[PDB]
Amino acid sequence: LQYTEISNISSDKINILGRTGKKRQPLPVFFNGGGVEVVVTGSELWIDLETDSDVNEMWVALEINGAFIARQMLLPGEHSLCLFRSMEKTTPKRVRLYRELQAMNDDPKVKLLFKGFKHDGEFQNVPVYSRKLEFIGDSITSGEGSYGAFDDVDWIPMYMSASANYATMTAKALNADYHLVSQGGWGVFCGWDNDVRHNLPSVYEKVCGLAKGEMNEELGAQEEYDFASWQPDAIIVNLGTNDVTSFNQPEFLNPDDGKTYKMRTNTDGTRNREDELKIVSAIIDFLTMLRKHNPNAQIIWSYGMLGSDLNLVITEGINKYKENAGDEKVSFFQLPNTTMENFGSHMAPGPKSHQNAAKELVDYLRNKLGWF
Amino acid sequence: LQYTEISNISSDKINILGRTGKKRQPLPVFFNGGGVEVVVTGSELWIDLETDSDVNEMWVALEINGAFIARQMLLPGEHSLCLFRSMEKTTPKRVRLYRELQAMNDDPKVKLLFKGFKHDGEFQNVPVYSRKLEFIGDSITSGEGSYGAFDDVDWIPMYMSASANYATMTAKALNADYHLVSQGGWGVFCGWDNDVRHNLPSVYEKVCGLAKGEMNEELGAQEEYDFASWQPDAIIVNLGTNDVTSFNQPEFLNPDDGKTYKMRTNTDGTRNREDELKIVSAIIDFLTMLRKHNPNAQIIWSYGMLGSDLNLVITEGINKYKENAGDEKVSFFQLPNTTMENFGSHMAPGPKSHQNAAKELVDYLRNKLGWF
Amino acid sequence: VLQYTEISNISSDKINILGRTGKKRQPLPVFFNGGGVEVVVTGSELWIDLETDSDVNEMWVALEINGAFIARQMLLPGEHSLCLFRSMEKTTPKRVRLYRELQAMNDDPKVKLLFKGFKHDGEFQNVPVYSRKLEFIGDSITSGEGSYGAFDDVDWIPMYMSASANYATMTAKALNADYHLVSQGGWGVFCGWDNDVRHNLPSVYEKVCGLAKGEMNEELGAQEEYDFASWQPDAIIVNLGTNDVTSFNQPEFLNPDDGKTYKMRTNTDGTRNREDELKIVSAIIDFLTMLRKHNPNAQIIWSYGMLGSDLNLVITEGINKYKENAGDEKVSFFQLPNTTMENFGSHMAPGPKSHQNAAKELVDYLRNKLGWF
Amino acid sequence: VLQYTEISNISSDKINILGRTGKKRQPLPVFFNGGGVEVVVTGSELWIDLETDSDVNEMWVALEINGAFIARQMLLPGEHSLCLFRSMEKTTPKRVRLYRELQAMNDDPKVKLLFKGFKHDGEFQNVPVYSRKLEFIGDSITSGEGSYGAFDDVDWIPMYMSASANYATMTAKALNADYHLVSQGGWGVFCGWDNDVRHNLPSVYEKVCGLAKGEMNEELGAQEEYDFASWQPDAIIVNLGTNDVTSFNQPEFLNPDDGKTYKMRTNTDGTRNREDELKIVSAIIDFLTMLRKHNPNAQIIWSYGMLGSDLNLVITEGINKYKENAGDEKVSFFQLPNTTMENFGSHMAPGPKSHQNAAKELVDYLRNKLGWF
Ligand SMILES: [Cl-]
Repeated sequence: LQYTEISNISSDKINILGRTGKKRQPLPVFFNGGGVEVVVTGSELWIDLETDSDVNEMWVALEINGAFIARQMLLPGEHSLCLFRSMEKTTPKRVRLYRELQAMNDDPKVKLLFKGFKHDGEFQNVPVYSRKLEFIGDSITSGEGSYGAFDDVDWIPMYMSASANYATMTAKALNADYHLVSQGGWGVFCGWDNDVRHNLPSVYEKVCGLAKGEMNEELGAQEEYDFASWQPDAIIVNLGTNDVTSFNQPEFLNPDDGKTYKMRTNTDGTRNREDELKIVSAIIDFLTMLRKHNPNAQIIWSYGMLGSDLNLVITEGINKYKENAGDEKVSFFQLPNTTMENFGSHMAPGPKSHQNAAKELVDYLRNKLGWF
Repeated sequence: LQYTEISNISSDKINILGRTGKKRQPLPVFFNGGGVEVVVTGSELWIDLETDSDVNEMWVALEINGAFIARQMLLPGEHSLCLFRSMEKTTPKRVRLYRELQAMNDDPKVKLLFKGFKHDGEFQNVPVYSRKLEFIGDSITSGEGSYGAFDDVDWIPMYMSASANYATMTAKALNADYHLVSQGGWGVFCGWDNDVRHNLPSVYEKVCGLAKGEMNEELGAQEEYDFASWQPDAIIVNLGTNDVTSFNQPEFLNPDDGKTYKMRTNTDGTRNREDELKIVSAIIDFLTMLRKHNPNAQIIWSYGMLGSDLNLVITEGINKYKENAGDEKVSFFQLPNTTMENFGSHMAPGPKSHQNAAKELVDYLRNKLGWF
Repeated sequence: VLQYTEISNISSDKINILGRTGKKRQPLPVFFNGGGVEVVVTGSELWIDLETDSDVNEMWVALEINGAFIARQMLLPGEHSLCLFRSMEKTTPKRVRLYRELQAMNDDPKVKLLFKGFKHDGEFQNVPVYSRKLEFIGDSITSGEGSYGAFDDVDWIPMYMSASANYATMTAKALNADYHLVSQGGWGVFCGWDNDVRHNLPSVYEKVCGLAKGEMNEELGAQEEYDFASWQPDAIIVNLGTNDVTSFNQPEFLNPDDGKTYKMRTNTDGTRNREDELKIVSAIIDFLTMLRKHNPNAQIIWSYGMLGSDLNLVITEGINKYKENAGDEKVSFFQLPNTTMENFGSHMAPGPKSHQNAAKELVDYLRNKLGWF
Repeated sequence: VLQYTEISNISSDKINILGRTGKKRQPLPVFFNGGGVEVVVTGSELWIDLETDSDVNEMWVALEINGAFIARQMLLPGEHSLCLFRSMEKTTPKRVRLYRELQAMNDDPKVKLLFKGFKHDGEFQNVPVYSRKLEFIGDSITSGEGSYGAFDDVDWIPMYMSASANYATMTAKALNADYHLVSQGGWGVFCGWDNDVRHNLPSVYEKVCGLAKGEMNEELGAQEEYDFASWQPDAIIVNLGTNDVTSFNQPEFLNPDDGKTYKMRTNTDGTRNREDELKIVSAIIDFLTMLRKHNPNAQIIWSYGMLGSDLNLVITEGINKYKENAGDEKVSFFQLPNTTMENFGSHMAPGPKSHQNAAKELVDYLRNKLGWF
């Protein structure tokens, strides 16, 4: 078995999935859905990697020739994972290994690093994905609930995935490279619990803004992301579910400034209009940010897998943004709602809901981008 | 066989479906989906009715105990249609006979009048539908393309229906009374061919604004509708498809004022903003009209079965209206797009597309109105 | 104005007659469910002139244009001119299929449907040539009894029967095949559901329409022997056995024709009397012999299971014993999917979804069996 | 501190052992695909200590928590401590099922999987009592070969086989039933797909695990006769015949054990040699006798058709001949739905959707046959 470091595979012979920064060796795998794809001959292939964690252990999934093969947790330390063995030596196999767990904002210990491969065969040219999609979202885009029984409720890694996920289903159907940028419970303006700090726009611009602390800083997570190096055809923004929820949740005491925050509902039962306007402003500002870093991308706000109540607030944001900016490449697309037969665990979208949403999103993108 | 005129069946023993005016005997059936439901014992039931037409003949459909049984054309004259025969005399049968064809704005001859029933059994109490839904739309709500082969293109009655139609599927699922108000090719502001006269708001307030001419005037179609007599829980507005289309269609020379009308697109390929604003205004004005006549209804703009490109212009209208009016009972719900496997005739939604849209709309209404 | 063309004056190239026909050409008697005509015509307008008669059991028909369901209606006794299409674009051809929704009625000597001619402003064009041909033999499932109507409906009347929503015509359509339907609700391979030994399909198989009886039907030519040589199917689908199974759990039957009572017995533990099972086995062997005699080259396929699969072993016993003796390598068994609680129509019979499921599995089978990809 | 509890030290009411077991209790050998253990435990954390060995064909396991698929992975030789869950809410019980994905391997004396015990901070609670019991006997279909992997994949290796995506475990799960899987890819009721006459399921049925050979397996207790009285199924599902039919189209086999060549012959007209069919018929009769001997009360259901139905008449001939000769009223035939082009997995075998479809039909059948509504 030859050993080849990940950074010593020429670009035509590896697809790196997910946002990368300056660190090439070993390769930090920052986001859910991030990882590597290679095409190799030979009988045997191993990946050498390193992980660390405490409460939230790492999970990875494996696909060979586009088909789901394996999924498992990895506990802290050095690992040598066998990706395949005893295979016919002359046949090339396409191998994709990716992270199942989202980046963890409040967990500075959790990491996954790819070092290299042990192999008896040769690396071949990988498929080239000219089509690129970025997905920005909350627990739905982290695939929380995509595994696990209906009544399971523990907030732990085994229930989250990129392997059963509307975003990766969509990218696969369209033969597209994809980036996932997501955080469970977070909104465009505030988290479901009224936590104003927990908004996606605040972490969007760094390599991985959701990877904090000195270790992640050494990994290059807190540097500004090189947007010019990876420009998506479309940016799918699945946010708002948590912003809606906050209106019905208790006030949040912010330990960083001592102030309390609450999205208010009137004695009328209706949402406080000033508070809706905070979401609208957050949407205008985030769309501005997205456009600044992605000059040519079609921005598509795609929302509805867990209710559609923020439809009008979202489109108010898009409309006000596009008028002021003269931006003709921002759209709204409603995703299908998760029904009783289609829930996974955590009262979240199950695999069938993810599938339903992907079918509709793929149809929309085929027509919008002319990807027939 | 006893004869009972339609107006001589007590209200607890008949459900009249669709908008009615001053004329009660015989009963004019102005709209698609309009007609009657009774429940009768006996071996045999006939309905006596009158129809007239020229180019566009009448079509009706029959359902017994909720199940589709028959569909046929009716040519001009008096008819006696046998609804059932040779049945067990003691068992009650629920019988629903309704019009498959939309009102025809440009056809003053077409009509359908229900006179009475011939029956050996007795009329029983009918189901009571406290739930009420109004649907306002274009050819989709007229069910154009719901029947016929994929490649059929002739613009004739046989391809239209209430029998295979998302609106009636939705009402049936929710145990609701329904009214359909629809016209193929028409928009909220203009027809697909830029015909500014062809807008639904212009015909909304009359008993049947789309039934014009001397004969229809005698039927009471051009009198103002008594909205207080039938107040819906929700109003589903499926308009905009034809408004978007007009942007890519040649100018329209209006014979009523000699002026030409054209929804313009820039050399940019983008829609003329001033013309978009005309649609926004028409939407604001129409929502005002809807609220005036329906003070308590949840108004739900439901659009997307044939593309969703007007999503933002529609929601701009809804948002500006609701801000100025202080109206908290207006919503937007995007319907699923018709995909290649789901077209009917005329490149319009087939039965499967209607089914998919109904599934999503029913789910939406259950949550919105608390109809679990 | 519209031209009038008598049905018998349309050249064989410009009309497809669906279903078994006999000596009578003008007017054309339509004997069986799924029977009728297909033409392809230009013009704006098309009518069919026909005659029907009936008493308790009124005629039903259904109309398909360019392969799509359009209409379905009752027809009461007398002369009719039915408008099939109107106000259409004159230059474009339309394929028009009008067929009978109601089975032949064994006990009813009055019910009939006769096609006389077409009124048309356009021209008849050449019709599809169906080299593929399928015969379906069965009971109420093949009569599509329950394919229309609500779950709780029980009245044994015509409106609930169809060829328009029917696994057999679904199968024929998917495969681009001409089809013949020969069916009778409640009948078995050996006896009816009610133990009536007279109500068996093989007994009526050989005549033009053995199920059309009495003097009126005799003059229409129904009781003459059918000319099997004129229409040879690639496969014969035999959906029988459901009623034979049921008879074991039904009261004895007094036969008014011989005064004998007949009863398929169950043993005290609840299983079928073996000797009575053997009677069904014999009936199957004999029917397979009859089928092979009139159809020397057809693939015979016993297709059963839409309302339970309990007779599986008895059916295959009949097929195996028949085949071993005859050296017939063109007889097969294929199990159809059972109707589940979500897929019943009226009369607790297969609804449209069950018919669809069965047709899907049957179409797959036939493609592989016959080389019809 | 996590408690360690040896598997043999858990009271029988607090553990469900899935799959055939023999004399060896500590550690527990898991012989068959679908075999493993189920416990219900509180606590934040659970590990299983196990040992595996293998050469060419490495072990695969799958994990389900509260009836839901969670994980699947290979296991290379040695002792392992596999964490089944962690960081969970301490007071809530979790049902945990860990089972073997890989079939018994007839020609591989090294491959094994032994369960040693659990590490746990919580307590074992009483497990579900499965009164319902189903045995499945079959070939690669019952081994779930092709249930994972891409369409064009052909390598005959463990990663493509499963009990996690398998019509048998799907059926058992839907019916709240304990299950035993006894299967071997390529094997028939009479001979292997390659005419190998030694490769037949009946020859390995009677031992604890006849497919676990060699000294290592002999020590694990695999070659002792199975204690059938200790686990009596309500029904035995026999999915065999696919490889028997295939052999007719395959080259002759030189048997290295006796020096003779074996060939199921096909006639020049293209049909199967009858004498050779009769060998399958006899094999079926003998096997049903074997099944009845060790399972005097079980409903035996031959369930066949996921990869073609060409042997159905030969199978039912075997069943009918057995049934009449023995007076056995509790043997049935049920045809499973064929895998279509959209539903293939790897190896041109049934993919997950086909397994699902087959389970749907089989579950309906079993609900009706056994009264499990
Ligand atoms: Cl259609």
